[PDB]
Amino acid sequence: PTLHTCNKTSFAKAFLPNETYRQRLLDYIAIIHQLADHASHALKFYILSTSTSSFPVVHEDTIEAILYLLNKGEAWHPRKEAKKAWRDCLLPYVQRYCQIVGFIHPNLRGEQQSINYLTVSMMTNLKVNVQEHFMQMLLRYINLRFDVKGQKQRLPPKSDARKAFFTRLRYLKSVFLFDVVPELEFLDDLTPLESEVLEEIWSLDLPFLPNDPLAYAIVADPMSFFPAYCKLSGLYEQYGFQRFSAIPLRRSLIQSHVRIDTIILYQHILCITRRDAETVEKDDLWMRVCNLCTKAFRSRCGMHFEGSITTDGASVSVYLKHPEADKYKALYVENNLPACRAAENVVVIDPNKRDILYCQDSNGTTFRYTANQRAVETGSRRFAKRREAMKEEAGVDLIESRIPSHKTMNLMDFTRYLLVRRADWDRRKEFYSHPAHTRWKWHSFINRQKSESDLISNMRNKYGENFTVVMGDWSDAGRTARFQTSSKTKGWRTLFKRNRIDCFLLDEYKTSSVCPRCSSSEFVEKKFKTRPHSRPWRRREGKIEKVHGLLGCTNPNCLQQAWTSGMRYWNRDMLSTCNMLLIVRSMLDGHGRPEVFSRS
DNA sequence: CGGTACCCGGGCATA
DNA sequence: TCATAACCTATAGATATGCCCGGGTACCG
RNA sequence: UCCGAGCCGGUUGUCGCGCGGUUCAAUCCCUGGUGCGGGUGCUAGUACCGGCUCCGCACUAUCUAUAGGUUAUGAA
DNA sequence: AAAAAAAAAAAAAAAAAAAAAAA
DNA sequence: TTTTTTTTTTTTTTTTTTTTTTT
Ligand SMILES: [Mg+2]
Ligand SMILES: [Mg+2]
Ligand SMILES: [Zn+2]
Repeated sequence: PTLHTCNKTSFAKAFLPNETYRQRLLDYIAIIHQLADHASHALKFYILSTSTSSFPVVHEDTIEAILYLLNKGEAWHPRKEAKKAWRDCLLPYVQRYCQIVGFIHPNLRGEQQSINYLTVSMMTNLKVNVQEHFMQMLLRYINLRFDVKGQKQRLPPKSDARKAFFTRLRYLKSVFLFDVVPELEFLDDLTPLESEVLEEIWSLDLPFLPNDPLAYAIVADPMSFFPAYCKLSGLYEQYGFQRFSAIPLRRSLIQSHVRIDTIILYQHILCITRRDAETVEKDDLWMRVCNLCTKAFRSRCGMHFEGSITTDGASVSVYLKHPEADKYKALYVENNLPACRAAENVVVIDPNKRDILYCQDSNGTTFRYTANQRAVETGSRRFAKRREAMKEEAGVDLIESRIPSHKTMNLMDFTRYLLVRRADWDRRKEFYSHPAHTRWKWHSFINRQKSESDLISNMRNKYGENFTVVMGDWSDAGRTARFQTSSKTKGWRTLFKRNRIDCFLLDEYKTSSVCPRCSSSEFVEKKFKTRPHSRPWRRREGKIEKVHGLLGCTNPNCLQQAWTSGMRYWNRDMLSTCNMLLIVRSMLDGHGRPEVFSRS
């Protein structure tokens, strides 16, 4: 819910021009960054070591113990019985990890706050990674082992004879996923390939709630599947499949944002005793370090700054906390017709890859937001070219290209990764210490914010200050197709919500396959024009590209005798938007979706 | 040389 | 197949108070 | 491995058109926007403003880390 | 006899709903 | 009653076979 919000600002503006305080901030975050970096690797190192006998039950204490051992080492003297047990178990491995990596204990004082944030954040990473991807990888494992891609090509489609494999797969999947209890009558008929897959999944020992499906169990207790997820990665490595990061690692050497709260502020920045700070208000204590009078720290929507920020030496994120905090199908236009009628103007958007947004209204005013426009305004490609050139000058590209894979689940393989990373850590650390790397992150945010701000401003001047957006439901969220490039599809819904612009979803079925002029898909033609490939590397290779954004209608009524082409050309994005307006117009009038676009 | 008593501050627990 | 940036998308969490005890100091016998 | 947008045509609501022409906009420094006031600045006239630009008042804009897919570079 | 350009057809990847035969 | 698979939808790309033309 709307209980927290953030306002990013630059390091110079956020903090007062005090050299001493600023230097302490940079030094403190650097130490915390190192602890987080090695802690994540140390956690994986411990898991890969103890997995030979018994898989550890990773818990918040496990991550906390690793962080404390890296900082204090044997000097850490926890009083809780549970934490003490982890200290003894983990101490031998942390010392061994330090020797391999050469890390020296910072012995930082008053790190309790930093450890808690890192422990909670890192523990959250374990839950989310397993929660949202255990099913994905397991299903992918089944397909790769059976080579479903090979079977599809080898076995002709739409043939009753070959339907047995897909029907066979369902029975196999149910047994593997424990949806159906295995029985002798079926196991005897398993082919050797199927039998091998059965044993491998059984070795994973998937937790399974008898009263709920497997998917529900993952959501209910995702961490219970962590032992299986790590062991699943081993199968990928064994068979050469594309490995996945079972255990998250903070590999990046660039300055990562470190949360700084009131407790950390006085202990490290002001360097004053706890009693001295307790006698001063939290807001007053911050004013001696940060310029709270600036725009970022001002309250919004009843949310006030509560002495919690994250900084990385170039940008500062200011968090506003609501007092009511925890203290540590409906979006479719069909269900929102009354709102659309009262809307001053309705704009239909057809998302695409090159044309991220293609907007049209009843007046026919066309507006688009292209990927090239975003790249130039955002400067991502400009930064990418500069970043690549800078690496070549420093020679770091040759170093990073040969780093052993960190996704390996083998102790020996992971040890090589640490040794290689340690071998050139100094040179790469110096290269990444340059302000440019952090500035690009901050400059990218400014450029991205301005680019979106101009988009809204341009749209408002194009269609009006207040308008309703009916955006197509198409989106490749998290599943970008091969080739092409990443594009913003579902993020525009949030952006419109932020700008108080109503956003509604509309089905795109047959929106790009019906001619609006005649409302018929019988005479619509596609993929009829061909030209040399637009991609320069493909063009030199001699490959040819087929025009996709150009459509045409051969219906005689849409034709004119003067044309030698014989078809009324239509732009794909323009054609889709026009059809959407027809769909919206019919729905508003109460006639529902046109039968031509019906899925029926 | 021996034992009591007071205070500050660091460090650790906990929801 | 691997590594290093980025763009997007999804998840979870987004601080503070109380207590123990070690070191230093003072005091009398 | 390269890329901006708007407009006039070849076009007929036509194409990553390495088709022609035409107007601006950013390549560095920068948290963004809306409104309500107040004030050095340059482009015309002998009572009046589209502009870009910084001061105070309000409102508004959620990020960090990890992970999946993709892109660029360096390696197989 | 040989080679190059353009048209035609197909496949690949993720997912939405809708219709169907089988647990 | 309930369920997983196949078909038609967006977007964009990639891939192979064939004929016509030129040499
Ligand atoms: Mg569409
Ligand atoms: Mg489209
Ligand atoms: Zn038509």
